[PDB]
Parts: sequence; structure tokens; C-alpha cells
Amino acid sequence: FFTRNPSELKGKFIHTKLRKSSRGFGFTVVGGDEPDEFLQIKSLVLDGPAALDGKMETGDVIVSVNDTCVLGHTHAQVVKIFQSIPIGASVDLELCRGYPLGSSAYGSVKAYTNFDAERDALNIETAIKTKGVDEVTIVNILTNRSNEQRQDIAFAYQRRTKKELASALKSALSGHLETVILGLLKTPAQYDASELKASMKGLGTDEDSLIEIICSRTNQELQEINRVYKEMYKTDLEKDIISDTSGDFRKLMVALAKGRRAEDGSVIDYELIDQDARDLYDAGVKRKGTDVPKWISIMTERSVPHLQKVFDRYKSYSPYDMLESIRKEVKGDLENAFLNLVQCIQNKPLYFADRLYDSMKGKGTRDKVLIRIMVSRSEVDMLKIRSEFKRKYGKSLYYYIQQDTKGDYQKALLYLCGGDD
Ligand SMILES: [Ca+2]
Ligand SMILES: [Ca+2]
Ligand SMILES: [Ca+2]
Ligand SMILES: [Ca+2]
Ligand SMILES: [Ca+2]
Repeated sequence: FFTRNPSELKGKFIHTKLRKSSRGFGFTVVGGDEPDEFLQIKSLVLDGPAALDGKMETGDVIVSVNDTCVLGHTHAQVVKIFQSIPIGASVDLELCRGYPLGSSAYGSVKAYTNFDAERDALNIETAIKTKGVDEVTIVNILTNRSNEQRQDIAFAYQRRTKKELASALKSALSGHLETVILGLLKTPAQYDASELKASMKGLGTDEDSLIEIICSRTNQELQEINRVYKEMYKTDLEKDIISDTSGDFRKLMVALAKGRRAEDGSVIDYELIDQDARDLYDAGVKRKGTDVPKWISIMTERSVPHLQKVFDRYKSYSPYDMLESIRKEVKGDLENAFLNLVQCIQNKPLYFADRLYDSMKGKGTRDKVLIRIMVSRSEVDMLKIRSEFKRKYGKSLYYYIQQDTKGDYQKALLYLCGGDD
């Protein structure tokens, strides 16, 4: 939720006055990069003038600065205001509290307010070394901390025990719960890189997992994945994809994994929307056979909001929509890849919702799918996924997880789900 009007903010307004010392006002601001986004306080230098006052907190939306509304200004416009303030001069800030954090706006797992990594690390060490292992404590803590906070905990635990927290939990847990907890301990890039590597172990590859990650990750997420993957496995993710895929499926996976999709433009390009739509039609349903490189080119290179509009304009040319056209035109890993991709373009929360439903709908569970989605999306769009799940399937994601899993494994997934609907 974003608004550039102070009369539509429904939080608490706090007026504060600060003097810029020798090391700035003493705080870090975040947000204000994507068009409709707020500007919230990230951290406070505890020896700086901002933390000194004590009226300013993390998550506060900066409504105005020096009698000028900065609601809806970019990140560089309000940074230039505070930097132009000389040393010793005064700034006036009206803040608004009641809003999450922007980045994790639709996540289910939020940063724990009274976070203390040392206390969490000790409590986790005590749980591990309790006779019989206190899994409930390990679950209650790690699933109610952000990933960032889980990195501080693992650092404090290594500071205290001289052993890595992941090694310790490995020897204390087992089965599906172990998979969940170790997944949560990795950073997003680390987790995705290791799922990618596991989908390529042995001669046979797990095409479904490779497709799920490569089709759903953004440019930014794919950039960091490529970096951490070579760091961890001493090889480029692209090379490993070339090794374990072939044909047109290889072309599509290599192109998507580059994370070089064009960024969402400023202007809507209506002529290109219609021309792209025309080109997708001519390349497939209009003709015998399929010009797959043309599909690959358009669907991996245009921005997501552009492709959403070409898929709607595509319905003007073809009697089948994009999903139906994919099933009619193509087969195999290639068909699956195209279907997962345009679902991700059209409605990504619904994509994950359907993938979650499919993992639980029948006999047993596809736990690798359920676990990976619960872990990887819990700080991204889990609230939207739950909304789409409930709208489409009539019962909550929570309800299905509760039916399909049991034990501490279930409780860990329910915490990642974040409540019922
Ligand atoms: Ca136990
Ligand atoms: Ca083990
Ligand atoms: Ca393989
Ligand atoms: Ca055909
Ligand atoms: Ca089931």
C-alpha cells in the first residue's frame, strides 16, 4: 500500500527535530526505488543524532522534510535534501508508523522486533543439547525470524560454539523438518543456487525444479544467484545448464537464467505490444510447425508488464490464449517451461498457489516442491499466494498444509504460511 497524501495515511504521526552532527543525522533510509513505494527508516546509528532523539524508529514512513512533502519522491531526491543540510543545521521530520517494511510487504515472515541474536543462538544451542532435542524451540525461533536475522543467529552461534549452526542442526534434525530448517538458514541466493545444483545431480535432471526456479526468479534475483552459484560450486550456472539440457528447452533455460530481461519501461509501447502479439501468432497457431526461437526471444526479452499486455492483445489474433496455444504448439520439457513461464508473467502468486495445490492435491505430498515454495516465498509474496489460493480453491493454504503434513514438519510449514484465511 502506497499513498502520496498525508490525509490517506492511517498511522501515527510523529514530529521530531534533529541537528546534523559530524557523522550525519545517524540513520539509514530505504525504499523509494519502484514508482509507488514509501521511504522508511532502515537502521539507526546508536551514537548518532537520530537514535539520540529516540522518536524515530525503523519502518517509519518519511512524510515530509523541511515543510516539503516527500511522499512519492524517489530515493535520490530526498537523500539530496538531507545531504545538502550543512553540519550543525536543523532538519524537521514528520514520520508515520503503522506500515511494514516495503520490501517484505507481502511476505508472511517479518523481522522480529526485539531481536537478540545472542539470546536466540543460546536458546538454539540449549534446544540442540537438550536430551532428545527440543525441536519445538528450534522451530518456534527460526520460523519467526527474517532470513537476515537468521544470518545473525548463525554468526552468534558460531561465535559461541566454534561450530557452524547448519552443521549442528544437521546432526540434530532429520527428514522433512531438517530440509525445512536448513533451507531457511541459507540466504535466498544460496538456497536457490543449491536447489538448482540438486536438480542437476546425476545423469537425470529434475526438469520441474529447474523450470520452477528459472521461470519465476526476477533479473535481480537471477543476478545474485549466478554470482553465489559460481562462488559455491566453482562453475557458472549457465555451463551446468548447457550440460544438463538440450534442444529448444536448453535455449529457453539459458536465456531466462541470464536474468537480462528488459526492465519495466516508463512508457507503454502499444505498437510493439501489437507487433509482438502478431509475431507470437504467426510463429505458432497461424502456421504449421512452430518458430520456437521467436517465442523464446519475445518471452524472455520483453519486460513483464509489456508481455502481460501482449498476451491480452494476442487474444485478438488467436482463438486460443497463450496457455492454450502453448499446449497446442509444443510438448515435453519445452511445453512445461513455456507454461510455467507465462503463468509467472500473468500472475506469479497464482502460479505458486497452483504449484502448492498440485503438491498436495493427490496421494501423498511432493514435499520438495511444498518446502521450497514455503521457504523461498515466505518473505516475498506469501500473503498474495494465500489470497489466490483461498479465492481459487475455497479453503486456505493453511488448511491444505495441515491436512497433508504432520508433526514438527507441519508446524514449521504452518509458521511459514503465517496463519489461516
Ligand atoms: Ca524431541
Ligand atoms: Ca543428516
Ligand atoms: Ca543431471
Ligand atoms: Ca502447428
Ligand atoms: Ca496429499
